[PDB]
Amino acid sequence: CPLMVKVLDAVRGSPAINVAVHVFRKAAADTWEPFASGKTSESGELHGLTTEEEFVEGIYKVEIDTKSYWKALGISPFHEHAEVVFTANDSGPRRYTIAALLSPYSYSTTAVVTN
Amino acid sequence: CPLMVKVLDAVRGSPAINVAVHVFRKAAADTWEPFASGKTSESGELHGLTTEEEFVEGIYKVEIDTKSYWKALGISPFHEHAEVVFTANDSGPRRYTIAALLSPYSYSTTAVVTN
Amino acid sequence: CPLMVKVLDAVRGSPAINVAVHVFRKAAADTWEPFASGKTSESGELHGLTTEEEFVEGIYKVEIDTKSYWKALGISPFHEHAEVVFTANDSGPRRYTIAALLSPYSYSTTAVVTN
Amino acid sequence: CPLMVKVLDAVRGSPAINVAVHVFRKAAADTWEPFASGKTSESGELHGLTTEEEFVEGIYKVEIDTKSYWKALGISPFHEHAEVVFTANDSGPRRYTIAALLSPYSYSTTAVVTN
Ligand SMILES: O=C(O)c1cc(-c2ccc(F)cc2F)ccc1O
Ligand SMILES: O=C(O)c1cc(-c2ccc(F)cc2F)ccc1O
Repeated sequence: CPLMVKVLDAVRGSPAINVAVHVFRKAAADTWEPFASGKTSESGELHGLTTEEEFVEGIYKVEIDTKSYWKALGISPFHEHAEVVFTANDSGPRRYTIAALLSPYSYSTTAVVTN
Repeated sequence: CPLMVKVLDAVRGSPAINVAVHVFRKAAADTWEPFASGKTSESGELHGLTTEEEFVEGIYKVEIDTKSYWKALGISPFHEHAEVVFTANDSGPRRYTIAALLSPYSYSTTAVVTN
Repeated sequence: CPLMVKVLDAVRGSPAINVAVHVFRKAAADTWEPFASGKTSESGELHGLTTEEEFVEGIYKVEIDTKSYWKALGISPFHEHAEVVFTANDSGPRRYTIAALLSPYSYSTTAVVTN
Repeated sequence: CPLMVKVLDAVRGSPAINVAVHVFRKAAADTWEPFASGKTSESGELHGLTTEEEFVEGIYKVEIDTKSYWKALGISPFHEHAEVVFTANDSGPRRYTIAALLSPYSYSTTAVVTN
């Protein structure tokens, strides 16, 4: 699993469950093409987005649908979504964990990249 | 000044100086139109992006050019840039400060909205 | 003002107002002696804690009374307080800003050190 | 495993390996008694600190030795350590993950609490 997304809720101290995630890959025409999508599990994790074969070098955008998450909890948050844009696999295949920690008016994102 | 941007460097414990910032407004055609831009000052702040008259309700994107910042310091970063996407709402007089704290493999962003 | 404290609220997107802050200096007997204290202002800032003459090199602890802050808002928090422990060094003229961003189950702290 | 500690490095985008962690529990005499200690693994995680039987209700302090970690990497960081102080098990037994994300002049900590 070369690309995993993990989302946590800083208000409740819990995984952020059922968060929609959309991944895009930049195409030669300077356009974002849909690449993979899913929702976080009860553990706040989203596995199985892609395979080593399909996850080639490129610029990828991970959009985490934070506004939909907060609204379902009755909170009107500031951001529309969190976007994580990065070059992947430019030095060869790597495994990427994109983690996000969410509050209504703030979020943090970190990448853990392993060989 | 209804919209200000402040950027900090978590590696050096300093304002992030000379960081390029581009602001876009979402247009009816589902496209990002350039709205304002600048570079952060010696205090890490970018003032004067817009006016009360021009900063109407809508969806805005603030792109912070973090990759160039780390490259100028000789540090290998993860993200292409940091993107902050939000709706501006007329809920009474408001000032929006978009703050970002930068590390090579992580960033956090918060909105401070005051009257 | 060589030492300033700034506190933000990541749930409301606002300065954290009326937060008690206590500063201690490490004494030779491996004990924390009270040094300065106050409450954050309407801007979330606490100025005037010390002077250049009194703020000598040493180990300092800044305790931010986060639990009382969340309790006043009716939100159940995790931490008893946030603690920031650091050495102050005479590396030339310096001003220290200790910033903290608060959520019920998470906080971040950064030092901005400027000349 | 009712108490686990996870540490990440925001400069390298990696687990923070070999980070020393000391846990203390507040005793009736208003004193911190040593409770457990260990070092993070190659995955940045520290398991096996305590048992359900020994991890009773109380106020606990988790000290993460961040300064020693950064110095071994040739970085002089701002903080002496990160301290996480919290009441545990006051509503019955819970499982606690204390996560910390480290940069030289900044850190963030979050708790994930599950039943
Ligand atoms: O940038 C973030 O999203 C972030 C993430 C963590 C964190 C990382 C990994 C993990 F397993 C748990 C966490 F809380 C802790 C703090 C933080 O700011
Ligand atoms: O999410 C962020 O960008 C963030 C910002 C701050 C911060 C905000 C405002 C300020 F004047 C100083 C700061 F360190 C402190 C911590 C933090 O995580």
